[PDB]
Amino acid sequence: KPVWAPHPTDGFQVGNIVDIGPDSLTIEPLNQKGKTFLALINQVFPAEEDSKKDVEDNCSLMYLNEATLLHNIKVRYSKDRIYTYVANILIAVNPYFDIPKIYSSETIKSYQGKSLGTMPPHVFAIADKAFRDMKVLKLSQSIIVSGESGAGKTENTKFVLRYLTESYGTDRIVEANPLLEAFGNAKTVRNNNSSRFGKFVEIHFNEKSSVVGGFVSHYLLEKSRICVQGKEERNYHIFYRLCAGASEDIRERLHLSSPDNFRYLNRGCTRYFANKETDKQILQNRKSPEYLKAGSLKDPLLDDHGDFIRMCTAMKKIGLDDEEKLDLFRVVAGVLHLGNIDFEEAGSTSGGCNLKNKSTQALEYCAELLGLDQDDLRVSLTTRVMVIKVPLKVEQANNARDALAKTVYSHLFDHVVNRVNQCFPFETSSYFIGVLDIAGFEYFEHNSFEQFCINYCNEKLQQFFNERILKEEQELYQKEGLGVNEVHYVDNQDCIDLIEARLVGILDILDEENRLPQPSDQHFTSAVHQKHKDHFRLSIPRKSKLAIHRNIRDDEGFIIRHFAGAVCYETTQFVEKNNDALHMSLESLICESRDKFIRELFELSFISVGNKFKTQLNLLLDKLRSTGASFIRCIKPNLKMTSHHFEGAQILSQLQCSGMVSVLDLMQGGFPSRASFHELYNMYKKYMPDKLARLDPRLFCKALFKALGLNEIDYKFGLTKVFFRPGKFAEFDQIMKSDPDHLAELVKRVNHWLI
Ligand SMILES: Nc1ncnc2c1ncn2[C@@H]1O[C@H](COP(=O)(O)OP(=O)(O)O)[C@@H](O)[C@H]1O
Ligand SMILES: [Mg+2]
Repeated sequence: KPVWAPHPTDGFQVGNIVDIGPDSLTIEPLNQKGKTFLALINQVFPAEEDSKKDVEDNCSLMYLNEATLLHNIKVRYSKDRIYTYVANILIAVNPYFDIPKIYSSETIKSYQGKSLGTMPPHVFAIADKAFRDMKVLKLSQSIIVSGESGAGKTENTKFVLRYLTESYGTDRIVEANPLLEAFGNAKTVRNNNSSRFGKFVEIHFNEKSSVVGGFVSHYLLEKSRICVQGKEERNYHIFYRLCAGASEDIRERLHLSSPDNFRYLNRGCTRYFANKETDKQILQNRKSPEYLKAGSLKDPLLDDHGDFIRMCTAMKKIGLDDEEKLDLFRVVAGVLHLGNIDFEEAGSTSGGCNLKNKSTQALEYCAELLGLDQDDLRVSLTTRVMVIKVPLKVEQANNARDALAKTVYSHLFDHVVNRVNQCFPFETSSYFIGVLDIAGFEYFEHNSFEQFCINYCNEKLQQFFNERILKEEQELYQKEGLGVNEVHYVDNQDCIDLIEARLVGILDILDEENRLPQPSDQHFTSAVHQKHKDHFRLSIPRKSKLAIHRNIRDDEGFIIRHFAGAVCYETTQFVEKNNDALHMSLESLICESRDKFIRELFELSFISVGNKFKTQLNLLLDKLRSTGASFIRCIKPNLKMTSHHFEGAQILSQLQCSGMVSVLDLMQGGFPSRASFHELYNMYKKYMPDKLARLDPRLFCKALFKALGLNEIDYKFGLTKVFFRPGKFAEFDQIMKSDPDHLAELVKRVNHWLI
């Protein structure tokens, strides 16, 4: 009798239907006799009879729908059970605090070799199932960890890596994380430890299924962050870890000071993450005036001083020598000092510029740290070669300085990722388990090239999700004659082609612009609109429903009609953001550095960022399409980074946008485990007496399952394979186990049953 009906902030609320009208149901909220509200018929769902129970697999619910799924994960979350299955897919709700012992070495050991469902839902069980599938099927595997910014993708990715290396090893793969996060993570409004690059981490195994090494692929490091941030955000953690934690000897060698002293840090938040203890370990000369007034930033995970110490320990553990450590820090400090080089107008018509007299020290420190001559650096930032050496305007000098900073830092990040790969190499491997941790679809008031690339990535990955979860799965069910109700989808190749098609795609049109004598963002934007006037996925910014886009000219942006939502991209800076290469004069200044480390970072100048990413993404998709896939859907419970605060409407929105709601019936009515009658019969054959061997493979399988007490609630026979339903992984694993004693025992049971 009680049903779930909409609620503005909780998503759904309990009530009883008291009336029906055209396209409406009248709902009486539970225990509020007399009070009523209207709800659309299609927005009212049946509720589970027992409101207090919780199930480990949502497929176990009598009435699985968006409302009962939300309630089940809510009840579990209230009891610190953050992990729940939907058959073999895992839902992980971010707790925003450390739940005691759930990631301990004892917990890790408890998950080893256990069938899904034998143990409580956990990220370790997804990792173990991928390992078991890898070993049994002799097929590499991918674990895709998805969700909103701050949902827990990076934390769950780290739990998977720790589980696999601790269980199936003979520590560097785990130890590499603090190093990569130092250079590629930063505080954003949505996450204090936001990943500003995407990654695919592979753990490689030998023929005995033991760890031999790893490989990290990195994507789209955010360059804009290097030079300026929003007042509540920070630059990359490394800058603050260095300022908070460096010894006075290092501070002096690098000419470091409190973060408020650097243009590249001082528009963002200049405070450190610290607690009462670590704040006393940070020296007074590292603290900005805002830190001394407002106090430290608080986080349960991050600690700038503590993290610097842990990073140095990680560097030692991985084999990074003390010399390489200082080489990395010198580049980081060189980029900070570069940012302090300021310019002033020069010329009777302000056509040129000069370094401000106050910037003399910054020029000196920067040149010293980057191994450059002060004069060549000053000249390269204030003039342009076209031979002919002409003055730059102040705005152009600021751009040249910032371009050099962004390129040096991005090359340093490429160096760090490569150095980490060199710490766990392998000459050969039989298979791998790869973990994908990349940002999904996102949009803000202002969307630029960074959002354009991430949303393009999302179109391609969404297509992979559709092809694997819906297309391939249902084609198997249909071919096998299973009669599973079909879930349809609309393919997005038209959106992918708009962005990436050769010659006509937006990325190619943008590259065309970078190669022109006088590149222009406006010329690029007009070329897109002119080429794609008939494309239903593209529109001018004036077509938008929002007031913020009313002033955007046709050549100043474009709208992409992604199925996830229409996004208006402002095209200013698309041409500059699309170039990974430095101008020839800055490139030569940096390639000719006195410092070997600097020359080694760099060992018409144009490298397409868009097409570099397209090639990388295609290599990633080649790997995903050729491996088995497991999915973890991370959920962010609130926008306040707080524990025990479940925002039902926000969580419901994520469950809907992720596509999880659209597949609930397909997963519940699906068959995640299967084997052919032939492979089963062939495995048992040698143990069979004649009476069993004489049976056709399908008939032997039927006798085996009946003897073991299995029924239609556990399995269904297809044309060539047996299929096991959700919540039947343990039963399937028993049938599949190839140990001679185990096979002989099951045959003994079948022989006894048959009599
Ligand atoms: N299972 C977890 N246990 C403890 N804290 C967690 C857990 N998952 C996430 N967090 C917290 O949430 C923050 C954001 O998680 P994160 O993995 O960085 O998000 P994402 O990578 O999806 O942007 C973490 O820095 C941490 O404070
Ligand atoms: Mg992350």
